[PDB]
Amino acid sequence: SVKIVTSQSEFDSIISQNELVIVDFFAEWCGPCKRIAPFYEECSKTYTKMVFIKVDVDEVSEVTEKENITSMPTFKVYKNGSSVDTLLGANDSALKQLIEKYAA
Repeated sequence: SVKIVTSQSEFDSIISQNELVIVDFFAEWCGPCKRIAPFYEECSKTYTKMVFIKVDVDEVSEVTEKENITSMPTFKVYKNGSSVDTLLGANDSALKQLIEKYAA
């Protein structure tokens, strides 16, 4: 169950309250963006050791500035409340290997 956080601090909070956190910075008008969620959901079930959340750029622009979100869709894994890995474009297979690396 991917988590949807609409607050700026809530987003940052998730990042710091866990050892490993994977969050997909994505935006509401693309087919892939929504399309990557279904696979993301599967990944959240086996990878339940890693915390999965979703944060849009429109509702929380401040979030974009926090990680300087430049290329979307962007999938970044956070370790110890910080950056660790970056994935360009939302692919089920690309994330499979990315999420698998820390989450397996």
